[PDB]
Amino acid sequence: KDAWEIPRESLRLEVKLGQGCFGEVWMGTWNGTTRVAIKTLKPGTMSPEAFLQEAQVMKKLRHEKLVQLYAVVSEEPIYIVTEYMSKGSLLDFLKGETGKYLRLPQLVDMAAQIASGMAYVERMNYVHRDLRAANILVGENLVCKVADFGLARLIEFPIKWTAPEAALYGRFTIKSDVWSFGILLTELTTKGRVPYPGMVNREVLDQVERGYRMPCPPECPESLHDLMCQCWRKEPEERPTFEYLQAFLEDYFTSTEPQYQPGENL
Ligand SMILES: COc1cc(Nc2c(C#N)cnc3cc(OCCCN4CCN(C)CC4)c(OC)cc23)c(Cl)cc1Cl
Repeated sequence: KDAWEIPRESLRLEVKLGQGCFGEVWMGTWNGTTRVAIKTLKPGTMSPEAFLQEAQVMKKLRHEKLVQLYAVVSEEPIYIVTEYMSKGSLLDFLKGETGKYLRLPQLVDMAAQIASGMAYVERMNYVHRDLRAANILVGENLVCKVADFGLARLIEFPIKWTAPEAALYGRFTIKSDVWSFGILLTELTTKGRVPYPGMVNREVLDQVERGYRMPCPPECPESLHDLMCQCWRKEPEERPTFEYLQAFLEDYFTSTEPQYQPGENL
């Protein structure tokens, strides 16, 4: 065991946030001072080793725009402990009561933050492999953080968010994350709508390999849809870096859309 271990007794669960087929997620407190999120093991439901690989990844990654690992407890019951993101997933946020008030300036900034965290992922030679709005967490002041590193891996599957070469041939790279980032941009510009509306998984894969790409979202400026389409280039190496994405989105309203006016929804 390493320096991430803590004593269970210093963890107290309070408020339930969700369950799955491996355990649960609770709000809670740490050493009676610090608000945390705790992720639990339904003890015999899965191999605790592989249940903690999500923490092994989080130990190595540390960035302001990635959700921070706080501690692990490697003896049953088992926990992972992280900072607490007050507004939950970005997906829920966008669909929620606030989502409708968000306009393009806020959505591009959020996407800029996510790109910033992924740019870090990029230069660390990792791939996330599950980038999408459901796996971005939100705090106050519209802070967005990449989360859920379950499938994340040092570089050595829902087709809607996954690049083709990765879904078909298992070729996951930082460039298939770039693809997913392009899909995530349509989640932001639609306030959370599922991609490829009205298409089932098979139709998505068939159409995407046939060159089909989602059209420009209502009120989304074409320059932002260009960006999406660059993220969705057939050739992975011709997709932009997270470094380009971050800088492009940070400067967006001066360098690309200086004449932007708000409309009905964006
Ligand atoms: C601990 O370990 C892990 C925890 C997580 N997941 C979370 C992390 C992290 N990280 C941080 N913060 C979280 C906050 C949540 O909900 C906040 C309250 C919801 N409300 C919506 C309605 N409004 C009005 C009140 C707020 C939440 O809900 C499910 C999950 C969280 C992941 Cl993904 C992986 C690991 Cl290993």
